[PDB]
Amino acid sequence: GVFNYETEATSVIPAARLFKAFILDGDNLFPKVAPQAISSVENIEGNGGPGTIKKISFPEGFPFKYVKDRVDEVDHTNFKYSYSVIEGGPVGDTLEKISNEIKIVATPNGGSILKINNKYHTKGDHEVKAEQIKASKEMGETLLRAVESYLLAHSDAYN
Ligand SMILES: O=S(=O)(O)c1cccc2cccc(Nc3ccccc3)c12
Repeated sequence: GVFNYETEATSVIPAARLFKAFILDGDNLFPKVAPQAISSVENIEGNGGPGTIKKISFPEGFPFKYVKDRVDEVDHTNFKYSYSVIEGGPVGDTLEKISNEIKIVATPNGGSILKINNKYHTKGDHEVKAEQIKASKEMGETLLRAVESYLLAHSDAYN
């Protein structure tokens, strides 16, 4: 079955620039700006569109070794990105996949709002609990803030 979670986050970075950096260049930026959270990102297959698979490795001491993420859809106009966690970490005999969707929306103050949906697809109704969701949210926030800080400090990056 499916467990659905929605949340929102904010940024002081305009939507298009944040999308370009945080979504379209995460394979390069995440290990650079958040080495304590992400040890490396490997492209396994594909040229960036639907079906592209990446292997995201975590540092020593983290709960999980790695996850493999698959790009589902990328909307460069509406700043929407969909991807699924398809192997590693929590995925296995109790969890088939995590299907994620992010949309970045401009605000009039020059910032943005990130609208985030995560759908956990379980095998044999193994309850997804608050603790896993909390962890995932903390990681996403850590990554967002690290990228934000980088974009604040490097004005010529991603215009
Ligand atoms: O989707 S993520 O890419 O991790 C993500 C990316 C960027 C910011 C996020 C902020 C809060 C929660 C997230 N994840 C989350 C995790 C579980 C349930 C609901 C949201 C964020």
